[PDB]
Amino acid sequence: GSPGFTCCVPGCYNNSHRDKALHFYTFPKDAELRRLWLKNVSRAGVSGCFSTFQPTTGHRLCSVHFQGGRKTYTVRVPTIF
Ligand SMILES: [Zn+2]
Repeated sequence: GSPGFTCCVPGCYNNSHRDKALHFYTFPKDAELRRLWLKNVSRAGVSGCFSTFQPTTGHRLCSVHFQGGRKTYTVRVPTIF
């Protein structure tokens, strides 16, 4: 696929540009909640508003973020960092 975008992982599974070979979850059905995730996923290049990993091709998230599994307990948005 793309040259990267394996979840801007500051510490979770694999990150938005250093693996691309593990599992990724997809974006909810509700547009906004989606943009909310946009946040947890990274942002304007995490420094400059270049455009890389543009969340158009379909940005998905990596494993080790939710607790237990299937989203529950309290964590809804994959931000664990
Ligand atoms: Zn991740």
